[PDB]
Amino acid sequence: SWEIDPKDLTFLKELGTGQFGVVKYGKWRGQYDVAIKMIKEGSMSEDEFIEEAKVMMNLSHEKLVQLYGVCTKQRPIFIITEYMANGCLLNYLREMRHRFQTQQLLEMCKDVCEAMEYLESKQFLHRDLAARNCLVNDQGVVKVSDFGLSRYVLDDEYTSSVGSKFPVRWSPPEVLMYSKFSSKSDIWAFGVLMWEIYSLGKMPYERFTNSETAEHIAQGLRLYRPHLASEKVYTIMYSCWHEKADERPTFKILLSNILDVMDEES
Ligand SMILES: Cc1c(-c2nc3nccc(-c4ccc5c(c4)CCC[C@@H]5NC(=O)c4nc(C(C)(C)C)no4)c3[nH]2)cnn1C(C)C
Repeated sequence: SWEIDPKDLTFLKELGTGQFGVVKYGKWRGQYDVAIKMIKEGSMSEDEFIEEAKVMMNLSHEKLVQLYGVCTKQRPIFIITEYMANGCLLNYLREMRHRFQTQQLLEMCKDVCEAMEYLESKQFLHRDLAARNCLVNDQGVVKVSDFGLSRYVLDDEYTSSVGSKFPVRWSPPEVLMYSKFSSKSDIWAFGVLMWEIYSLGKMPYERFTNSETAEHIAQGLRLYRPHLASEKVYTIMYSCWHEKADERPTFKILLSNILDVMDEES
């Protein structure tokens, strides 16, 4: 059920390179758009991923990038997913030509929140939620990508909290201090993602290094209100950054708050 025949794939364009190597755009059976991760040797705990891929196949939500299957008979292995024509959210936000309205920005937040509420309902952590790990389709809908895959990364620079590739700027204090991941670390990251959306893809804490950011958030420093964010929107993102993890909202509560603000500010 999980296996796709790689001979059914036609490779058309290169999309980029990430933690696991190259990702390509292609067609499945000459017809249907797909994205294809080509997993570089040494980059992934492959047997563990393949077992988990069976669980991931059952995760299905309109705002989650759909896993179609895997190709595991020969190396490199492929991961075949839904193709998102308008690319990575972070780049999309940074293209000033879009001149987003604040209603569109809130809708992007809601798209992600719906995906995350679904994952939370399945007790499934994303673990690296950020604009760089969201994608945009040809209709401008944002979807969440590569949920859970952090577990299978073999690179210590990514995994270690002091590693060069670790997502310090998306991490709550208890992750920076104790590497304590939970639903509530996804909540913190979601707040930073809201901030990224309303900041049109600026780097969080853009004037600090990772090391300085870690020290500052331990001391209680927070991101502050993006120019395009209303007070009501800012209240929602800020609620994600409570020092105490148990005082942070759930994704269901965030979704309810986002919907209320949409109704109030339209
Ligand atoms: C880029 C683009 C698209 C585009 N559509 C797409 N549809 C589906 C998937 C991708 C896709 C997803 C992810 C990645 C890329 C592409 C390329 C960069 C690396 C990135 N990340 C990982 O591969 C990766 N990261 C991880 C972590 C565990 C570290 C989170 N696991 O895998 C799509 N890209 C379309 N246009 N463009 C631009 C105008 C060229």
